[PDB]
Amino acid sequence: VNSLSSPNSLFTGHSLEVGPSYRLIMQGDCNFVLYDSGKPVWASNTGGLGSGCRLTLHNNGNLVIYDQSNRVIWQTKTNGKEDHYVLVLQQDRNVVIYGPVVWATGSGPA
Amino acid sequence: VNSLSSPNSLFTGHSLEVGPSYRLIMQGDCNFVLYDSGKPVWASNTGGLGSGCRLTLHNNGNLVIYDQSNRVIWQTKTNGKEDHYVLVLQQDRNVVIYGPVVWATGSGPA
Ligand SMILES: CO[C@H]1O[C@H](CO)[C@@H](O)[C@H](O)[C@@H]1O
Ligand SMILES: CO[C@H]1O[C@H](CO)[C@@H](O)[C@H](O)[C@@H]1O
Repeated sequence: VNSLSSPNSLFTGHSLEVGPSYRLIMQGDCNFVLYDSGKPVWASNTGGLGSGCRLTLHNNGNLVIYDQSNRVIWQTKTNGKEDHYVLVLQQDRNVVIYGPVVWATGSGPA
Repeated sequence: VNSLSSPNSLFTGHSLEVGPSYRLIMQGDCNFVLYDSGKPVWASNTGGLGSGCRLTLHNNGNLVIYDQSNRVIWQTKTNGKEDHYVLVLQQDRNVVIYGPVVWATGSGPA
């Protein structure tokens, strides 16, 4: 999967991927990093500032990283209209937050 | 991949997928269908109305299906602000168009 939809989280050790070389991972050392063939090309730069961290996209558009103590250690501070948003690792290698909802099939949640 | 970002297209025979059972495919018979373990649960219902069709998400949020003659055979008619949007097949099985851009890492296009 290469997307994370609000209000869900990307937990420790998990990542979004766009084959065959792009990997955006919420690391165990709390750093949120984008790797391109093993080389980091973007990151929140929060490694070592915690452990058991998780990345969460909120229904208002704000993207945050919580540590094990459930405290905010990093955020985009993009607080907008209450609705639903999505975080996407694109094939063009850009990582983007889009929202609010423009249209939906209604085939989910299911 | 489970997303399509404007202004790109999902060409004939190609699809978005969220393992292990969700498949949203732009079919060769021009139908845009969402399959759940082989069973269609949502579709544009445009099968047989063309061939060599492609699905395109526009930078204004409008989602369209063009036939081989490059004519519109189906669309969401969601014309909004000029920017960038994304179409996503979610793990909750919903298919959603989100936009405009809220935040970006700027790690792409690259
Ligand atoms: C109501 O919430 C559901 O539907 C909206 C679109 O209407 C999606 O954005 C969201 O992720 C869920 O699938
Ligand atoms: C300028 O276009 C690029 O950046 C925007 C976000 O700023 C993305 O939405 C788009 O798909 C491209 O990656």
